[PDB]
Amino acid sequence: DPTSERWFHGHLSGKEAEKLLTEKGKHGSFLVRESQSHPGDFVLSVRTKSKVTHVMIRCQELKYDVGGGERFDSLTDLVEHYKKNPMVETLGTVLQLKQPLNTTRINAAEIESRVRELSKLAEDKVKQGFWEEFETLQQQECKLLYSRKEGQRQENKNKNRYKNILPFDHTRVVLHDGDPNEPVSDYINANIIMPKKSYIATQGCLQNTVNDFWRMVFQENSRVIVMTTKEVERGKSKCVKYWPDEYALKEYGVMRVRNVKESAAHDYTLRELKLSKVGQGNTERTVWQYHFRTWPDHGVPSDPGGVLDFLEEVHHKQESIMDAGPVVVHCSAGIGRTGTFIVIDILIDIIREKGVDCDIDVPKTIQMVRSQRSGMVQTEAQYRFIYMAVQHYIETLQRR
Repeated sequence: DPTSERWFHGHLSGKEAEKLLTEKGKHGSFLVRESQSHPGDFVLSVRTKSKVTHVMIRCQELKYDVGGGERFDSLTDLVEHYKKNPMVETLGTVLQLKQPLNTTRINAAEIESRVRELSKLAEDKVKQGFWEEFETLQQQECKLLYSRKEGQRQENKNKNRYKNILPFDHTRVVLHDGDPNEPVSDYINANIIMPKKSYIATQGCLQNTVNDFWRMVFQENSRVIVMTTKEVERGKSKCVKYWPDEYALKEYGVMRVRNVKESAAHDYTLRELKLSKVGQGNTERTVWQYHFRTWPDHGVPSDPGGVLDFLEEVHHKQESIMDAGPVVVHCSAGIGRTGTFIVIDILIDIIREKGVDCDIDVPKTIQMVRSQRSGMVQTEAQYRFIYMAVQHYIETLQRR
């Protein structure tokens, strides 16, 4: 632990660093690494005909220098030196050290250190570190423009709650058996999310898509639904009730749904729904609806403790059913709260398998999720909550 700054990536291979600079960085981006060839020493990787240069740094008696010149007492002073006194590469390219490439990989057991550092003001020091990580993603969202022609069709205009929140065509959920009396019948504002596990992120049902929604649940073999919104939030409707009252039977087109039993918790309510198709016998599936009804709209839940307990119940219910389809998650647009909960669940699965000493990367996981649905995780508050969720989960595993 020579420095605390995030431009120190620790153990990172030279070959691997050439990718992070070429993809997540611009001209003049730099980063320091642990030397793979010479233990104890370090490497300074700078991007610049986009090239990556590897400047090797020596560590003699805790003194740093690049082969020759004045020797520094700390590695952070060395970086500041060659930022105002640039070096010249052998290919005539001057190494302009403009912006650092802050790291995003963190050892799960060492997450508290990253949260405590992201809370410091990041350099002129107008916002915290969480803000800079969150804008690094919103900036890299431009290199993420896939086609969305199916969502923009005239036939599907009334099937989308928001005109500019549409599903990608290469991950869209395509409905097969539909109604020939419809210009288009295979479209629902939803996407399949894959890191074993897969999720379905969809919008809150409109009045004219309740029937389509259940045609997706039945088609996809889904047995668990996670609703993360109330029916109404401050006068505005965020999701029409697509399930029937308890002990009631409602028919949604070719589909049949019965609310057998409900279980109430302070943060959520569990509804046991039996889903069948009209006229077809022994097609009845039990769909579990977990309705989280204490999540504010653009805010975050009160404590990560209630969300993680809720989160674990979804996990156990999924594995208790044999060969259950993807888990259907939806808020109102299926973007902010939906992504936050999916992003958390993906990370917890990484921890369930590898343990507390694994490498987590929340931006890399969010960006990997955003390539499958537009702009998952909406606000910065939700972004900080993901860390606060993992940290609270790591702490519980460390006790006992």
